[PDB]
Amino acid sequence: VSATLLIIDDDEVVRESLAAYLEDSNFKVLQALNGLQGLQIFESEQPDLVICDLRMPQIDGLELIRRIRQTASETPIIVLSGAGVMSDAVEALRLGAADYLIKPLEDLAVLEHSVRRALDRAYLRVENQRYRDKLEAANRELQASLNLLQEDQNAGRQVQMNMLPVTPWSIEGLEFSHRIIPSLYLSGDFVDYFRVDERRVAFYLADVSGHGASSAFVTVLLKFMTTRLLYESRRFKPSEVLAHINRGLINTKLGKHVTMLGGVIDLEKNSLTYSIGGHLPLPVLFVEGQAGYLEGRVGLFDDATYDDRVMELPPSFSLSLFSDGILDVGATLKEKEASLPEQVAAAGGTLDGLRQVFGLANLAEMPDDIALLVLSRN
Amino acid sequence: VSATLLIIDDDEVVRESLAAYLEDSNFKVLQALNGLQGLQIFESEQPDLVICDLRMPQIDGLELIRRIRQTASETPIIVLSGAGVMSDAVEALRLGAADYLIKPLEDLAVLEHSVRRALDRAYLRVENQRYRDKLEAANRELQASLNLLQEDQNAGRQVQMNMLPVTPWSIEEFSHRIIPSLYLSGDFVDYFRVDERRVAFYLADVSGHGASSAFVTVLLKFMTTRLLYESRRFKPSEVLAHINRGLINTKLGKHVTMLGGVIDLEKNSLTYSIGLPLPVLFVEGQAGYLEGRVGLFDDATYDDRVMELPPSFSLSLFSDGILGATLKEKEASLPEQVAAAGGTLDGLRQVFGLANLAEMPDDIALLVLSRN
Repeated sequence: VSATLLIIDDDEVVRESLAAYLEDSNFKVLQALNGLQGLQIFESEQPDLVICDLRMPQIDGLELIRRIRQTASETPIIVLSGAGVMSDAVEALRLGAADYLIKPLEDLAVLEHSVRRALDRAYLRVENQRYRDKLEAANRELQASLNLLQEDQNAGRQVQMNMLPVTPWSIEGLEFSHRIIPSLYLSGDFVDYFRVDERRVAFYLADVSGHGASSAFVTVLLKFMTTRLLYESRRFKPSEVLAHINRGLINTKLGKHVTMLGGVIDLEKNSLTYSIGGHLPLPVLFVEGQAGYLEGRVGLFDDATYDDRVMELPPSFSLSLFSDGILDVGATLKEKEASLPEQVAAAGGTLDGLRQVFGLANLAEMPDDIALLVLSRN
Repeated sequence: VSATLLIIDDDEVVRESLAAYLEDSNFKVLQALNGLQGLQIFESEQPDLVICDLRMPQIDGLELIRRIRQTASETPIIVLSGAGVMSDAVEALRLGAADYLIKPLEDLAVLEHSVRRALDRAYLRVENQRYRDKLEAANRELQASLNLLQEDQNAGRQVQMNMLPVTPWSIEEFSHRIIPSLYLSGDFVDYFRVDERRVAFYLADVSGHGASSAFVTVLLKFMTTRLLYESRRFKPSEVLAHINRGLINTKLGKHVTMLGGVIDLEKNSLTYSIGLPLPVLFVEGQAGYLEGRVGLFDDATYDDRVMELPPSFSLSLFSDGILGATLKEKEASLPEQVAAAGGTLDGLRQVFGLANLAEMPDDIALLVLSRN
């Protein structure tokens, strides 16, 4: 069991000894009495190495190769030549030959050296083309199992696109604009705002614990219950809504929490009633080039414990909500970044202008998901 | 604007013409008056093809090559000479030269070809070395974006495992086992108790598998439980009409083939109400389906047939996970003949689940009861 050769020497005496030696070292020796049949033995089962003479009956040495190199079978060709001709040796290595030798050679080992020589500089090429093949192939059958997921993601992304309301939906003067930029297809962030028989308006912005597929499962339960309540109710506290999501996400519902910022604004008295349950960057209001958060303080705790703070609204108004999207362009400091957004948003063009500069500049996927729901009135 | 050569011939008269011609075909011809400096030219920058003689001051032709090879810089090496000794060329072609030419050749064209015979058979040697590099680098570079999206699915996986009940939850045994096709599944199974006097259960195969089929399985576990946190307590099918008005109200436009039904633990009765493969019950080595026949029709149209329960019992609801086969009708009356042959639930389930872990079209899920 070893690399197989193919000694094609006319001399039945010389080829007799050379065979017993190579074959003794585990090499597979294939003899050939005529320079012809040797070329037929090759074409049948491509040998690994072909050692031959040149002055032979029928086909000669110089030709025996000329075909072996045209059959697209670039296999190592050693020449244990027994002729002292110079022109027969130059042209043997013009066509590409491993190691030309001379005869009679006394050391039956000198060949071994040049034999395993060519076999090496060859064997590399082999597994080289085999790696190239088994690399490009191990990849095409890989991506074919990946575009299965790459297309399954887009089937869960567009399903959310038609879930959030359209922008900029303006009613009675209020421009409920928004702009979400998920990191991986569907985001754990969700924004929705619907009217209630015209007399009352509601809205919110949520951020599911982290991002990804698991975080998406919760973005749906939120859009389903908040709307389903409409058909159920024949109509109180914005906090009572949170208490509903609560028991829900608390009733063996995956076990994922979400940070919210709900509220219900009345269009007849210009009053806002917001109830908060997450420590996320509070709702910044923009009134006359100014900025400032609000005083207020999940659904994972079996205790509602949610509160709301009634507040009035000036003629000029621009409430801005934000998710766990920080430093998406200062940074490296909590308190400094817990009062930077208000100064950045106040300096920006209320909403779009500034937010647009951040969006196109760094489309890079900020860990977690970055979402924003900006209202306007002026 | 082509390849760059490196001629190294003694004769200044011979090297001059050879250069003015090679440099006339867009080739940078680097000359070297002595065989030594050439060896130095090849080290500073790497020329493409080196054409030299042999008899030269300092380092002759023979040695010159012997080193260029030792530096592992396997490049084209042509050897046109005036030394007809065979023991000269023999060695020059053990060291891996390209094409041995002879002097004083009169046609400067024979060289052109012998040159592009090496360059071309080398430009391909460098392309499949950059290809092997690009193929490899890009391969793994992709793998990094593959083993990253996969973890996202897992999140959606370990988030549902915490949704379905626990097995084999034995009360007064509601076993189960959902084997999703890939990551998230459109298959769901749940069975929650009710004030100890009455126990519920159900199974549901959502329209297809994957992402858009999973979102719905979550809207099922909410409306079946929200009924508990609302009801201060009739018909089991009613719950099916409940899932209806929800998934019929702009809910992804998907549907589900349910199999609900309440079971009282005090009167030994079961009131199912199908809305997919019927319930196969195994009692005393036999089988038999139940009479019955969604959430896409604005009309309710659900029935529920009351039934008494024997001392022994083992219902078995299966989702769209089929395969005998080769004939719908045959494979519709085979699951009962495979159920009876099976060990009721752990017999042919644990024997043909580890056999083919391969993903099956649509999600496949089951929910097997037991009492004996």
